[PDB]
Amino acid sequence: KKPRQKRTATKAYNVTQAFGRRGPEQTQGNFGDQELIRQGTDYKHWPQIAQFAPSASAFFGMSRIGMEVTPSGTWLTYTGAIKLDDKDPNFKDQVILLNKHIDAYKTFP
Amino acid sequence: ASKKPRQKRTATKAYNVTQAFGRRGPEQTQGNFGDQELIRQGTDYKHWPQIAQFAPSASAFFGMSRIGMEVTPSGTWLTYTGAIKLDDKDPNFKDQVILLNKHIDAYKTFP
Repeated sequence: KKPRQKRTATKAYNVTQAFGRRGPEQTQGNFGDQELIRQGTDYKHWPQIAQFAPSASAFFGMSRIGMEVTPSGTWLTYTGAIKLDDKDPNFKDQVILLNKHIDAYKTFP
Repeated sequence: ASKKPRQKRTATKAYNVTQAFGRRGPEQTQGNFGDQELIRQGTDYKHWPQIAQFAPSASAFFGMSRIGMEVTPSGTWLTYTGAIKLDDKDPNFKDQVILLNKHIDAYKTFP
């Protein structure tokens, strides 16, 4: 039922079904290995990924936001960067986990 | 409120958008969203719910976005880009668009 931005992926409604196939196009998402894509927020290390996701206030606070109002459709666009905390004892594990999921689709069979 | 990682911060009247997220401005990775009133008020802005409806859930942030990782002299950064489609068949559509435009780059019109 829900607008795309408010969906929560799970094993019953997975990342592909919720957000489309992972791929190279500007309008496709590129994040997730095979296990994350199948499990969504059921994934065993989801809480470690979700720690980087913005609050509603931070999404509107930190990002560069645009509006593309066209004859074909309107899109709110967003871009930004979130600094990892070097001095967090889990930093090395975070780097590893993010490395596993970013562009992982490139290697799928 | 200020204890939290930046991306989990919640701006309010007591801890405002400038305080939590820095001054609005034109540079990449500097925020550009908010007029004087939203800036002061954060999530106490009367019309915050009509804005927040466009913010993504954590699953959708990682599901919809293009994500990168960049290692620079300033540290390690998780970068992101994406776009959320408005429902142009919703009777509230033009209201929504007016509300978003009112805040996008508002900072250009004041010191």
